[PDB]
Amino acid sequence: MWFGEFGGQYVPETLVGPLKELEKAYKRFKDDEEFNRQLNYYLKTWAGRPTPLYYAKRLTEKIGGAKIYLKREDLVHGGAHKTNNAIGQAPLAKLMGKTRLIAETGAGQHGVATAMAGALLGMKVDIYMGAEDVERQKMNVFRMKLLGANVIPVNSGSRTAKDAINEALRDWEATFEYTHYLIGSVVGPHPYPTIVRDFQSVIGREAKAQILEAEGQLPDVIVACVGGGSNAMGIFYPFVNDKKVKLVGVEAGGKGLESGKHSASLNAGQVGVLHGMLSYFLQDEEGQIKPSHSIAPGLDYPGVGPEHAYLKKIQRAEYVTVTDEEALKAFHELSRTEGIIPALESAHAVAYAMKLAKEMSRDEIIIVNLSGRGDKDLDIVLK
Amino acid sequence: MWFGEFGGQYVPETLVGPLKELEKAYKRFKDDEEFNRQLNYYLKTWAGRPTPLYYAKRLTEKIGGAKIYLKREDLVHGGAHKTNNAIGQAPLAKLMGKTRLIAETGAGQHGVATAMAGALLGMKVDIYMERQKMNVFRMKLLGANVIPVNSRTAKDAINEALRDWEATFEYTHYLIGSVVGPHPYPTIVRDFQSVIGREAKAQILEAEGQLPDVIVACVGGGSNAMGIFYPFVNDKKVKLVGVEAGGKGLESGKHSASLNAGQVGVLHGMLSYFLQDEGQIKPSHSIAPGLDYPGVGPEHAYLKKIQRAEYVTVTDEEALKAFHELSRTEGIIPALESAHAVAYAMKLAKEMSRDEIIIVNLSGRGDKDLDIVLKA
Ligand SMILES: CC/C=C(/N=C/c1c(COP(=O)(O)O)cnc(C)c1O)C(=O)O
Ligand code: NA
Ligand code: NA
Ligand code: NA
Repeated sequence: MWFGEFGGQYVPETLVGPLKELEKAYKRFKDDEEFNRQLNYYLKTWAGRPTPLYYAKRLTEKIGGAKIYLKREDLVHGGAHKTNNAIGQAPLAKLMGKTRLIAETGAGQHGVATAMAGALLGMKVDIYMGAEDVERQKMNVFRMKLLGANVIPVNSGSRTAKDAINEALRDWEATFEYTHYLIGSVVGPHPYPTIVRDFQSVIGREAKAQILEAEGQLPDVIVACVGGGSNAMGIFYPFVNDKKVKLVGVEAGGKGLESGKHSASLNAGQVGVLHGMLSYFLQDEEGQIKPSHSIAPGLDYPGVGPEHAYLKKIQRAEYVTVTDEEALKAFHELSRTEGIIPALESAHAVAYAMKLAKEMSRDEIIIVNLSGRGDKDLDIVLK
Repeated sequence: MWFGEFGGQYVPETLVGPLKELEKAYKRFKDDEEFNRQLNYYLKTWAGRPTPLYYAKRLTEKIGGAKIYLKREDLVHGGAHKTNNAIGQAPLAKLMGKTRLIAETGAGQHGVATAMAGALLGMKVDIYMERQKMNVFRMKLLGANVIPVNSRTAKDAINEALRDWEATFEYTHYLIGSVVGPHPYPTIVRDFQSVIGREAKAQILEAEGQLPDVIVACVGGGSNAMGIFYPFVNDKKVKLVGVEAGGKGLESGKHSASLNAGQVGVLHGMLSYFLQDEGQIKPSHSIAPGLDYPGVGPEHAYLKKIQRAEYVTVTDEEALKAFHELSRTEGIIPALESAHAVAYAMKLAKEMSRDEIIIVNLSGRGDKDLDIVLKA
């Protein structure tokens, strides 16, 4: 439940039972051979795992420092790492006797991923999405619609991802008997931060095996963008006990940290409680939650997962920020240099890795988690 | 050179030298250990091969007949099989001493695939080709120059690229995107797509312990279909079925079913089937932009004539139903081209027994087609 001070289960009493039953079922199935055979079978044949580890040779030699490798989550079915978690939880929900999935989404990749999983398993899917995000993400909304899910626009509060979560939590309170709330990042009340991390850890486990094959040694740094923190935990987690492996999380610096228009919860936020968890949140002078921003819509969440708050506290992971302008510059750089169009979220990690590689030596190694493909962001990059 | 009477090399004398040098370079490098090492390394780490073979269980059980398996080329980097060919040809060109790739594009997936390969290999890329306007900006982002043409039609891309290549062949490779054009292009593209069928054979043997009863693939120019077909051609019991674009109906005249309703003739350096009016080349149509080409590859013309493969058609409407069906039933949004294959596999599956096995080549993902499906 806790990662030092952070985490917990800050929910109305009515959700304590449901959360206890999710925890029981997860403990019962996480190590069950059939559940794992089925999960791995879906990951292989449907999602297309393992994803490759790619050496960005031209980008490395152009910068002239450390080797930059890219963990290719952009090649997962759906175009993002979110699928790994969606197909982990959705069959668990089925085993618990649930017939409906609900979820929040901001960039729409988790919403799409939840819809894909629901379609495959034949479950009802309702996706809560902030009205401002629905207009912003018309295409992923259509993907969700074509996959048989209903997208419910949220007109509460600030009409974005935090508001979608509040509506989903409200729905789940009234529908938990037959509905699973498929949370899409390492956030929410226990056990969700742990469950989502566990279903994303496959990324790090593959990357470890793959870098050992390519180089014979663990990397010097792993770099991942951080919204709520699931792609980063996924690649970080299997290296946590490899002490010499540096872990860097990249948050959205937006228009700048001094601009007040960013999404860097760990960097500039303060401790608070929201959506069932005690963690870092961007909050105003008075004490309520602050409006976040990023050019990358998947980084627009004003909080971060408790496990990252923890890793930051014990100084196991370093957390940095990169701006809209730097992320956009990385999006173009990778596209022309390596022929890979990254998600704007992932471009933040690419951007920081480019800075760090220059400062590092030629025989050192960085793995960048390329969390998704950029197809969804073409209209945004045009601007 | 030929596949039966079909194929060949009917071009101006000025292209005979360039094509001859391409043949020789391809012969030199096709089975070169190092060339294949590079190619396989890029196909693995960059393109994400192998792609999985997926058992569409919900779809299979709903229809109530043969097992439907999908070869997931939708998961290849770029979202389509066209990548397999682009990444095969581009290093060949570089080895030959070229610094520049040119290409045609219909649905933009080849245009993008070429741009992607060119970016990867640090080669200049100029492409000839609104309906797939997301792919047009993808190309720009990838560092390619798009040359819009002024017929102003997609077949005029294949026309314009040849004109350019006549002048620039000393340092320019014309990267053809399907199993079409003068020898050796239909062979080269087929060879580079055959990795699809080599994977599928090993995967279906792993999964079912036997070869499939039918392989179904959509057919535009015919490359994804040749890719999956070719390794099974010598397996007699495996039926091979190509699905052409039926458009608004065969009786409407607005289709791209070259093999089904076209006439034999010469175009773009090859003898094959084309849609013709007076014997003159005729415009095609399909809701699936990748199938919207009046001609077809000579190896399919050959396969049809010897009856090794059967060629059928699926209408725009049928393709649209299959698009929605696969999305809703299996959580896979297929390319509209690929949706023709799914639509035919669904009819065929119904007739067949529960023990029988169909592999559908899912040639692409449908992210490119969302606007088109929206308007419909
Ligand atoms: C809070 C909503 C976040 C979403 N996506 C976040 C995201 C992120 C950031 O999410 P995390 O990995 O959990 O830090 C990174 N990469 C891609 C491709 C993403 O889509 C979504 O709704 O789709
Ligand atoms: Na793969
Ligand atoms: Na955040
Ligand atoms: Na045709």
